[PDB]
Amino acid sequence: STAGKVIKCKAAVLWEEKKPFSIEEVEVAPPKAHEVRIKMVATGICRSDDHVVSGTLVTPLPVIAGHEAAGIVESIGEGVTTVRPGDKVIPLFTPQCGKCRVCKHPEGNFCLKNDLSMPRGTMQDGTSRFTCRGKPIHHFLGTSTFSQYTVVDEISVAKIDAASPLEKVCLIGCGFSTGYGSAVKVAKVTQGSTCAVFGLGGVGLSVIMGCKAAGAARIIGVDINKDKFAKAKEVGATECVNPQDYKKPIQEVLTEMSNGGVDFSFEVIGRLDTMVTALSCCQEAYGVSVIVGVPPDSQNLSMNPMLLLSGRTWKGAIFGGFKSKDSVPKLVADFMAKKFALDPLITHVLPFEKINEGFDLLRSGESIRTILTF
Amino acid sequence: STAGKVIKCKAAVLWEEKKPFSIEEVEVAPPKAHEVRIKMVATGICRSDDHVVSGTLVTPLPVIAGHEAAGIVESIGEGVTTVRPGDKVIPLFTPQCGKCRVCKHPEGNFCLKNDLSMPRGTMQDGTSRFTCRGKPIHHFLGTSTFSQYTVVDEISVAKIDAASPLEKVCLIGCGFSTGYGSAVKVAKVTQGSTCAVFGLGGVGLSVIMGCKAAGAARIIGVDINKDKFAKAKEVGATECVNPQDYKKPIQEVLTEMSNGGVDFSFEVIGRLDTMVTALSCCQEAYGVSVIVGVPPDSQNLSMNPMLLLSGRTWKGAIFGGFKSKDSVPKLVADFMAKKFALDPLITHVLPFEKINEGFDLLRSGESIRTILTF
Ligand SMILES: NC(=O)c1ccc[n+]([C@@H]2O[C@H](COP(=O)([O-])OP(=O)(O)OC[C@H]3O[C@@H](n4cnc5c(N)ncnc54)[C@H](O)[C@@H]3O)[C@@H](O)[C@H]2O)c1
Ligand SMILES: NC(=O)c1ccc[n+]([C@@H]2O[C@H](COP(=O)([O-])OP(=O)(O)OC[C@H]3O[C@@H](n4cnc5c(N)ncnc54)[C@H](O)[C@@H]3O)[C@@H](O)[C@H]2O)c1
Ligand SMILES: O=CNC1CCCCC1
Ligand SMILES: O=CNC1CCCCC1
Ligand SMILES: [Zn+2]
Ligand SMILES: [Zn+2]
Ligand SMILES: [Zn+2]
Ligand SMILES: [Zn+2]
Repeated sequence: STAGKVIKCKAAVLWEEKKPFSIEEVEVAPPKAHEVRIKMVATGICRSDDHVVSGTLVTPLPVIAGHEAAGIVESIGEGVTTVRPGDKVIPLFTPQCGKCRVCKHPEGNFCLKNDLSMPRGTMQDGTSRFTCRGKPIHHFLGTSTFSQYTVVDEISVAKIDAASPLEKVCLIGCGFSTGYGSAVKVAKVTQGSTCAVFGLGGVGLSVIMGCKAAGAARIIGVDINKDKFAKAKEVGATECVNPQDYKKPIQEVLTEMSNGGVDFSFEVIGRLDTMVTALSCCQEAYGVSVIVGVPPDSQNLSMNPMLLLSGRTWKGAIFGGFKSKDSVPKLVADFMAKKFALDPLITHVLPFEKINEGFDLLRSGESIRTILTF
Repeated sequence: STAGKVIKCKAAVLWEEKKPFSIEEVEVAPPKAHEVRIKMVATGICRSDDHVVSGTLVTPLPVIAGHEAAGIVESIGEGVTTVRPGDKVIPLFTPQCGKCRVCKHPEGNFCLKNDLSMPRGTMQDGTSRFTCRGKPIHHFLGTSTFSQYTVVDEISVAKIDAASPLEKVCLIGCGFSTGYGSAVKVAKVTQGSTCAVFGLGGVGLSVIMGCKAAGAARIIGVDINKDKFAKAKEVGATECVNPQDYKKPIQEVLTEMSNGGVDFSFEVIGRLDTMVTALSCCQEAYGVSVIVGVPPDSQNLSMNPMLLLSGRTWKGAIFGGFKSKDSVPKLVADFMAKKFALDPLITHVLPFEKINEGFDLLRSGESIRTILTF
């Protein structure tokens, strides 16, 4: 019915930094070769989307943000072979072209066709499928899910299980996977280890889930907001500490608590200082610290290289290290199989039109993941 | 004959920073319980020794420096069980107590009994076995090899093969092991990979040798001293680049040359800037960069965390990651078996008394490793 035609629908447009989203009428062009048009069913509000608003994450404006979602294919452009109209799909903010050096590398996942390193805010072809008030609107990480309908490159979409609950599996599009893979694939948390997770929002709780799934014996949650402690304990945290409660730097407290340094630390906040702190708190000779949090654009951190010379390992990753097209479908299967839970991350559910409200809940500290339904 | 008695001998004393070594008479006390007195046979001049003279590496003065060496046990204190008078031995700058949490860890080697993190310049018991001009002289990393005789803790010495050539195997006490292990044990260089080695001195060439032994396909040597290239090529470098020859920053050059970034990079110099450069030159999604160089005391480097967030891995190690007491004896065995070469590192041989000359050759850029014989 709408196949091959321009669709007029509602989308949350971000016209300027530090402004509420503007729910308005947009024109979504029909999919070109190798492009898939998706009708959104659910989308979660991740801190990265708020980073676009606050200026922490730089991307061309105006833009239709949104990168954590699930929808149904409405139509496909010529040549698409991996999905079909009616399929349940999860847009992939980190593509998987499958032909570049990284996609071919056993451990790489940061596909070279990403729109993260030097954001263009367009489709793979350099153009936009969105128009608003007669003006072209930028895409965001090749996903733009804060719209009733979106247009993505074939390499930026994955077909998932037809019976998966879209209002829950959208978290596999970002939050959950990032968190879980960071612990289980990047850090490679080991059985009996001691972990330190800095930041207890949705990705941190998923980090905690991965550590617990890996057999960690101790999982110390760290947050300056004590209201996050309860849910952290529920998915696995054996202890939670609030840096504001101590008179000494949190890295000393954690070093003493772990009797010389943790085995694995994770920064899941987005601060230069906690990145350095999370590295210091890991054991000087064999500790491993993983940066997950996105810091303010263009800022450098300052650190003493002896932290690394003693033997520490410092690393980071996009989307928990997972090759997107291949793991998204498997993560959904595993979710379907009850291998991990998504419910503990979902604290509020709202209709898409209440997006600003959802951003207010995240900014106020009240929610973990608010899911927006269309 | 000298057992149980104070020995009077010559030693190179460092009385003040940035001053030539003072060849003078010293009194070396007899070894106490669990201590081993060694008659030095040969000692190499490593850049870390020069770091003590220049102030780059801080340690209590006055001191008897030297940590890369080999000698013969003269006598042992009560309770020693791992070595005997007459045994050939190699002093361990990084101890191996075998009882602490790091010693017990499968990947750790930075034993908690080390004198590197908070340098005391003494024996394990907090006292010195050296006297000079009536004053107590500090020990250096529990080794102090720039003396005809030294006293080391039992956990700081390894018994090696009785037929090994001490004027060559002293390099296994520092330079060679450090370099080689960095590539093969810490980076874990893979077959067919591309490597970038910054700094072509003794440790740099041994990093090259480990890359070549791991099967790397390309090994790019980087050095601002073109005279180092030849030797670098002789031990395995496939190409050598001098940053002064290009108009663009060396990390762009190396990223271009590797078509996107090397798999493995190594900083073997001791500069904050090169450390950051070597990390950048490694492929953004799966590159690994290892810091080997020792930078100036207490200085912080500045870096953008996005370098890690795309997927890079950044690490450092002391002594190429090797557990000292277990690996040194095996490393000698392998050298005896011709599994690796030491000759290429040795470019000058001098009698101990010409120590200052040996430091001059190092500082002038003329040598790689000068071996001092007693
Ligand atoms: N690398 C990736 O691929 C990826 C994927 C998703 C999100 N991220 C980044 O991960 C971070 C986490 O995202 P989220 O959605 O879970 O966000 P969030 O805002 O829900 O969680 C952050 C948590 O850190 C806490 N916090 C803030 N300041 C702190 C401080 N000074 N000390 C200790 N705790 C502090 C908060 O109270 C909050 O619970 C963000 O910065 C986001 O952009 C990265
Ligand atoms: N981590 C450890 O356990 C360990 C063990 C031994 C040595 N080290 C350190 O490793 C470093 C290497 O030691 P070495 O004995 O081989 O010393 P070295 O001085 O012989 O070698 C360093 C080399 O780097 C080159 N260089 C200098 N400035 C440069 C620049 N700006 N760019 C590129 N190349 C440059 C020199 O020309 C020189 O050939 C030292 O800093 C030493 O303290 C560490
Ligand atoms: O939120 C999804 N992805 C994040 C990944 C790191 C930079 C900002 C975007
Ligand atoms: O040279 C031998 N060891 C080095 C180890 C790193 C700190 C200074 C000394
Ligand atoms: Zn790719
Ligand atoms: Zn996200
Ligand atoms: Zn050395
Ligand atoms: Zn130990």
